[PDB]
Amino acid sequence: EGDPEAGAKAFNQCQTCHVIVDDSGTTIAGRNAKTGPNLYGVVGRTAGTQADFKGYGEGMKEAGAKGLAWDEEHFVQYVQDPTKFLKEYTGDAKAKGKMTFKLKKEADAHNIWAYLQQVAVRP
Ligand code: HEC
Repeated sequence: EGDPEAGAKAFNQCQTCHVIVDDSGTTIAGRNAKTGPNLYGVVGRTAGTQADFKGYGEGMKEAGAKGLAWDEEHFVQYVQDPTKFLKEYTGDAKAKGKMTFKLKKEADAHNIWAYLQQVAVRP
C-alpha cells in the first residue's frame, strides 16, 4: 500500500506525457500532454482501450485482448520496465512498449497507484 500524498508528487514525472481529465472535461492533474493516454478511469480498465488514444502499440492491445485489466500488481511491474512486462504477460517475443519511460523506484510505483485510486476512478 502506497501513500496518496507522496504519489501525487511523484506523478509529476508522468505529466510529461499523461493527463488525468474527467468525463466532464475537468483537468484533475497535468497540463496538456497527449503523448500518452488520459489516465482518468485507468483503474480496472482493460489495457489499451482508452477510446481517444490512437498511439497504442501492438503489445499493449494484445495484452488487453488477453485479459489484462489494470490492478496494482501488474501496474507496478509494468511502469518499472514496460517492454519486459508486455513480453512476459503476452508470451509474445515481439511485444514492445511505446512508453519509453521507466520508473526507477518501486516505492513510487505503489504511491502513484494509491494516488490514482484516489483521483482516477470512474464511477
Ligand atoms: C512519455 C515519454 C511517457 C511517460 C513519461 C510516461 N508514460 Fe505511460 N504511457 C506512454 C505511452 C506512449 C503509453 C502507450 C504505451 C503502449 O505501449 O501503447 C503509455 C501507457 C501507460 C499505461 C497504460 C494505460 C492504458 O490505457 O492501458 C499506464 C498505466 C501508464 N502509461 C502509466 C504511466 C505512469 C504512472 C507514468 C509515470 C511514472 C508514465 N506512464 C509515464 C508514455 C509515457
